[PDB]
Amino acid sequence: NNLERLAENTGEFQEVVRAFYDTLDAARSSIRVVRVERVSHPLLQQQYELYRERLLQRCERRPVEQVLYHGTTAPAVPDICAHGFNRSFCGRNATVYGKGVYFAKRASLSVQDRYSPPNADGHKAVFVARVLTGDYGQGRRGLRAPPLRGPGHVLLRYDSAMDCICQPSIFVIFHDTQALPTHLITCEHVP
Amino acid sequence: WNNLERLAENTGEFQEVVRAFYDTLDAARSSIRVVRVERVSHPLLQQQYELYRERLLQRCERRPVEQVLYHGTTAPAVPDICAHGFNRSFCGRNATVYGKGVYFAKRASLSVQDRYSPPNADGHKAVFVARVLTGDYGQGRRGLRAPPLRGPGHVLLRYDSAMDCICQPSIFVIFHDTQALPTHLITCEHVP
Ligand SMILES: NC(=O)c1cccc(N)c1
Ligand SMILES: NC(=O)c1cccc(N)c1
Ligand code: NA
Ligand code: NA
Repeated sequence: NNLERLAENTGEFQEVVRAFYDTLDAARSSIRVVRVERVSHPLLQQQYELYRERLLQRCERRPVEQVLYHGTTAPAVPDICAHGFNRSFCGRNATVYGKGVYFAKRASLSVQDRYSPPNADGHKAVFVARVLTGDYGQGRRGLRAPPLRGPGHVLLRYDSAMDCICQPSIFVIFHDTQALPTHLITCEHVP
Repeated sequence: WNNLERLAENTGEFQEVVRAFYDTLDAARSSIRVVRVERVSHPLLQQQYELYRERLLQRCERRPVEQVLYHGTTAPAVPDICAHGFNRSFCGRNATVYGKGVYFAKRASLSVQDRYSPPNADGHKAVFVARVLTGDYGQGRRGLRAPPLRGPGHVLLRYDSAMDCICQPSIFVIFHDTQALPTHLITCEHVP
């Protein structure tokens, strides 16, 4: 398999859980981490690293890459581990910032049941991902691609879409090598 | 920054692309005129594609893993395909009958149909030529959002691509955006 459980013991586990809890906000008191698995996908990772170096070479602005969260359903977990994030596996209910795959800066958003619904055991799946957001532009409802840059720009479209230029909290990506799942956090609601 | 480079007619590359096009145009051979052929260049996508190709060649015992195929499209999707490759998101929607992916034709007679490459205001029709990593394929069906399941007797869960029929496949559906590399764009027209 492509998932490897990490020991609570480790620096990796602790930094991943630290960042998760540090952005749970309101939800922090009622969410418990069950386990954290490292995700491995050698091909996708190498494809991502190529996309990353190209963006670093092209983009004058920094950062080009962000750590973001993605809540999903139990059934989608194996597909995302095998094939990365794309529309066909990920939730296709959100259209307000475009018809792509949605990622959150803060876990408080991804831990909501509408995005990471519990399975039979009450377990919820939240991926942590390295995402090449690059140059993002304001998302538009129903758009199938990232928004157009317009005339002050040699490129046709932004690299990603976002909810708002003021404290962006949601990013929409439209290419399947633009986000590399690094970890899967299984968590649960606890009073 | 330019993705597209017009080829001169009196070059080996132009002539080779056009011969392959006419060779599978079938009954349309008589009625389709090539206006322009352009080379598509997308260095990042090509490298990502070459990595996928290498992995598939290592994993697969059968051959060929890669095929030259055709993709008809609408005028407005052309700049997105050159800049971003083939997607449901950057392409124009494709068909749905063998799954919700990107559709490629073995024969240019299929892609040249107006339903897939509708003429623009000037009567010009756009057909990409692509290298496509079809790998192991299985029968596609409606509503599939990945290649079909391989079923019992296979180590892998799914095929690499879907096709119309396992005997003499003529259509392939791919579901990953690094699985197809546009190499050329043929602009053609109906002649009366
Ligand atoms: N699936 C998710 O974690 C998510 C992230 C941001 C926005 C939405 N709608 C969903
Ligand atoms: N867009 C295309 O050229 C094409 C080829 C085969 C089948 C379909 N549906 C489309
Ligand atoms: Na522009
Ligand atoms: Na199987």
